[PDB]
Formats: sequence, C-alpha cells, structure tokens
Amino acid sequence: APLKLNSRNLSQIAAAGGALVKIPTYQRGRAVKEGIVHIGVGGFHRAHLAVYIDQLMQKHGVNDYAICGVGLQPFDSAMRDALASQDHLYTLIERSAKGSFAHVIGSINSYLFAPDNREAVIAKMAHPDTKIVSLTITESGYYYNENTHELQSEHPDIQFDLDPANEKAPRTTFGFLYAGLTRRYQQGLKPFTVMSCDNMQKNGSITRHMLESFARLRNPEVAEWIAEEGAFPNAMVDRITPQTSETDKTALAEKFGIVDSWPVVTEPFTQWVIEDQFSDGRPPFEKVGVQVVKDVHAVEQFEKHKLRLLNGSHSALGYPGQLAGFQYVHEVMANPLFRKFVWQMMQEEVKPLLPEIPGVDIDEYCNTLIERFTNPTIMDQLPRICLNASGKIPQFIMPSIAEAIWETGPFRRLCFVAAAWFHYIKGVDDRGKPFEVVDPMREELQAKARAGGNDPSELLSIKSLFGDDLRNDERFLREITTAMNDIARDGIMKTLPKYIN
Repeated sequence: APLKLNSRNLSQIAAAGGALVKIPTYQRGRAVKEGIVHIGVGGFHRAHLAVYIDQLMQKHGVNDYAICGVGLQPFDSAMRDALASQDHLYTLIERSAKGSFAHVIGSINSYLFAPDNREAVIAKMAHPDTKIVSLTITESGYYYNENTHELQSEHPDIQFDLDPANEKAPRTTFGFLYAGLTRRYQQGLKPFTVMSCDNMQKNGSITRHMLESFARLRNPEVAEWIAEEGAFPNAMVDRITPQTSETDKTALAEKFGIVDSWPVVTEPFTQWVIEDQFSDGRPPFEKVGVQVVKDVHAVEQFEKHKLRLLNGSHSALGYPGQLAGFQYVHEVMANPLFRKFVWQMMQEEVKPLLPEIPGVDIDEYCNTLIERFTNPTIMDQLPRICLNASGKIPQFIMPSIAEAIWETGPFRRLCFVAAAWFHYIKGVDDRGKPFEVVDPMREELQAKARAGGNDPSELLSIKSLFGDDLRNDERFLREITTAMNDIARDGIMKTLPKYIN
C-alpha cells in the first residue's frame, strides 16, 4: 500500500520504489544549517533552486545551505500543512517522452508561515546562519513602476511597511528584507545576499533598486550600507513547471507508492545562470550544473539567447500553429514542416545575431529547445502561448527583424511569424473556426487589422508597438506584405514550404 511521504517512511518508500524513485540520504533536521531563507515557496522554487540545493547536499555533502521556506499570505497555509506533515520532504515528478520519475527532495528543512508569527521570520533572516535570502514573488511583488523604474512607494502595502509603527510587523518582501537587514547591521553581520529567482530581466538590479529605495525612506545610513555591502545578483532561470493537479497526486501514489499532499511536476531540463555577486558566502553552485558568470553583461548574453531562440520559437509555433488548427505546443513542434521552419529560423536568421558565449554551443541549445518543445507531457496550450501578443512579438521577434535590417541579414521566416500574428488578430483560423484574441490592445489591434486588408500598413502604424526603422525599410515591408498575402490566401500549412531550405 502507498505510504505517506515523511522521514519515518522514507527508507521503505525507497525500498519499494525500484529505479523509479530516488530519495535523499543526507541527514536533515538539526544535522543541517539553513543558509538559505526562501520567500515565496511555490512550484518554480521547488523545481529549480531547491533541486540544485538538494543535489549539492546529496552529491557533494554541502551541509549549511538547507532552505527555510517562507510563506507570506494566508493562502500559503496549504503549503505549510503539506510540508509540515511530510517533515518538509516533497516529491518532484520529472515527466518527458521517456516517462515519469519521482525524486524526493529534502533540501527544504523547515517552513515559516509569516501570518502566524512575523517576528519569527525577521529573526530567521537576521540569524548568522542565514547567508542568502532568495525570492520567487512574481513581478507584482516587486512594487516596481516599469515606466519610471522606481519603487511604488505610494502603494498602500509599501506605506504600511514604511510606517515605523509596523517595523516589527512587515507584510511585503521588502518590509521583511529591511527588518532583517537592520538587525544584521546591529549585530555587525554582513548583509545576506538577496537572490531573486523570478523569471524577469534585470531581476537582481530591480531587486537592488527597490530595496535600496525602500531603505532610503527609512534610514539613509542603513540604505548606504545595503547599497555598498549588499549583494543583488542578476540571474537567468529556466525550468518549465506546470501546476499540480489532483490527478498528479493520485497518479504519484498509484505508480510510485508515495502519498504526497503537494508534489511538483516538471521537465527534465533545468538551467540557472547567475553572476558571482554574494555578500555572505555561497555554496559551490558550479558543481551541480549552475553557470556562475562574471557580471550582468554576462547574464544578459544568456538572456538574449533565451529571448530570441526560446521565446522567439514559441512565437513561431504559437500564432502559425493556432491558425493551422493545432492545440498544443508539442503538436506543432512534432509537425515535420514546423520542425524544419523553426530550426532554419533558429540557424539562418536568429543565430547570426547572437553573441558567442564560452562553453555554450548554440546548435546544442537549439536542439535542446526543440526537444523540450516536443515533450508531450507539458501540455502547453497554444492560447496561453499566444496570449497578450502585443507584449510578446515586439520582444521576441521584432528585435531580431530590426537587427536583421541593420546588417541586411536574412529575416524571411521572422517576417512570416510577424505576418502570422497580424492575420491571427482577425480571430479566424485556416479552417474557418473562430478563436479568441486576448490582448490589452485587442480593440485597437482588431480595429487596425480590419482597416488593413491582407496588408500590414495599418497595424504597423501603431507607434507604441513598432518603430520608424520598420516602416522605413523597403525590404521588410515587401517581405511581410508578401507573407501576409500568402497566409491570408493559402493558409499556414500551404505557405510554409516557401520558407523551408
């Protein structure tokens, strides 16, 4: 019979799990020191950072960087209950075409539910054992005005945490970080590194600016100390981690004999690039496949690879795939015409625009991306890929076109993708079936798309989305006009051969 995941059942779980299960054999509890305090224990932390730490503990005997997880909101009580009932063990389920495999993760050693005791969280962060405070709080948790690049200090949440009456009861990430750092300053300790693991560009620089700005509104002396002695490394993170369903839980018990209140499902691939900026020490991340780099310029190089080849290929699969009648990313990627289209867009048009990175083979990366896209267990819905395209195409596809214009390099397939979005905006696929177009600019986009025919001039006139270099290039206009005409007349599948070889 299946067994509840916990310390006392771990050995029998391993004994009955065959080659389908692996378990931590390092010691836990009092045997480790919690060098990492993680704010926002969710799926991505439990599939990415926590797994690197697990491998450092298991394969290399690192004993002082176990994780104390923190949940900030009442909603997080379910995570507290799941981990507490399992002695903070949980199962990572890796799924691919090869099948599914269970990896019990033991790197989270304890959990602090902030609404139960906010002082405990501050004191934990302030404790000398804490070397790193890591974050997965999503973009909205940064209280970041992207237009002005400033802290939203007028936000009621920030005003509350800034009130000295609340200095012992912060509620935001920055309130907790500041309260912890002020106590470290009092104790003569170094600032802990603040290590943002959210998937956003300049995650470290944004975190630094927000906390510095917060601290400046409290005590400028502490703020200067944070600025000068603190560490806020920028990083690139990549690992697909879908939400767990109730069926994932019952499937785990049925196949692997593990009863887990909240397992985590993920893909085999994982990547972590992080610049070497740490204020209170770090474990040897490089030993478990982490790419530790020099500075933010080095991180930006990896981020450009991912933006143009991963997200750019998602665009190639998404809008053409929706028009063609597909439902899932893995269906589009398995189609032979799309396989050649995407690979040749990657190789002929995107790759020449990319910086070479020591130890990185772009052709290997391209093949890995296609393999990940083909993974049928991800069940990545094309409507989710295509959602809010006005914020995606100008970031993933148009920059490659613009840089191709600067050197008169190849961009026919890139233009095809942009033209496929333009046709997609009308909301009718190649079989005559409507689909929803979801976009913060949906009304304007559908207005312009109707004004223009099979012609892109009206859409390209939106000055907030497209620059003058696009409208003033004759080869681009001629190329996207042609693609948009052929897609409208013959559809995606019939037009793809004109872009292969």
